[PDB]
Amino acid sequence: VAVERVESLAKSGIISIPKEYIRPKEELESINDVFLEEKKEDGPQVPTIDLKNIESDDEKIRENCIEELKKASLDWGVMHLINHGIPADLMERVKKAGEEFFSLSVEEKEKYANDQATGKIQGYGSKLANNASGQLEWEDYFFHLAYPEEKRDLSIWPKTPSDYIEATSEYAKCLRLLATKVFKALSVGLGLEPDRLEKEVGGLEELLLQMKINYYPKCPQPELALGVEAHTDVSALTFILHNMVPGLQLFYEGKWVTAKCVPDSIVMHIGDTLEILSNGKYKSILHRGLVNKEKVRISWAVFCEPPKDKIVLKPLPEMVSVESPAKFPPRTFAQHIEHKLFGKEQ
Ligand SMILES: O=C(O)CCC(=O)C(=O)O
Repeated sequence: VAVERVESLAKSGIISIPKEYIRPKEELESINDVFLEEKKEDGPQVPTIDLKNIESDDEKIRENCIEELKKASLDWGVMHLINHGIPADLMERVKKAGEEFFSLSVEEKEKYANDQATGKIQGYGSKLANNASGQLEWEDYFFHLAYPEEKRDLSIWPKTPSDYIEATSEYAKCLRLLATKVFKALSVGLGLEPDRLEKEVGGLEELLLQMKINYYPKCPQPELALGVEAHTDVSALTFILHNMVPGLQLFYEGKWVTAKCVPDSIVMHIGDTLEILSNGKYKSILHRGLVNKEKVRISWAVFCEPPKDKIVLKPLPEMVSVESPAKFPPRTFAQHIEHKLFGKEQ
């Protein structure tokens, strides 16, 4: 098998991108210049949610916060979080370390190569074609479990920069706390006990935090490819950071909306797991990522996922009734993932 990283292809001197990276004709019609799209202020915009009062002593103020979070989650399912409690310097340190790792040569990064054929999903890699089309996305990545700490395999984490492990682990611990805060607010939003949603996804002992650094090299024909294909996250919640280079787009009301870069914010997605549990109330929105020819884009996505086999995911009983039938049948996390593949594969 040949191993070709997009970064390599991006520096091979090609004037035109390979066929496998060009999207089908129908999809190309919706892809425009990300910088032009970013400028547009017409149409629905991704909501910005202020979490400053999420756990305020002032009941009225707190409920307002929770209500805003609930409304955005029920409508968009995606939002820019601000005053989320994660120190700005910590986020800056995480992004710096990520940029430094990817600044290494492809050859250096290959020392961390994952190996899907043997189940070693962690490490440096790129999406392998998984269906008849053979479609590929303009992206390279680094993937690894980040929390709980006892489940980590630190031996595969980048040794360059020297503080990768320190900054990343600190960031993971902080995100785990924020996740608990969001889960409680979302639980209350559904009229459930505060601790319900987090418990349903595994709690502190089984909920996993996976870190995926997405590297999008400059692309010569940016409008013919995608950094990330259109899809929904299967996680319960996803928290994302990026290097202030636009690219994220959301499929809202049948149109592709471009997310604007909000300083010090953290993008948060409601994932399939919460959408299933809430019986469709909280939305796991379809989204994709655009690349460009001017700047390298990098994003840091941490997926908060339930154990893959231990929990059967289905709408919670409180969310189902004769008038509100189940919008999803029961499936474990692993079975849901396979079912979505089965859909595209077929
Ligand atoms: O680059 C981004 O903004 C997010 C990438 C993404 O969709 C993912 O990691 O699932």
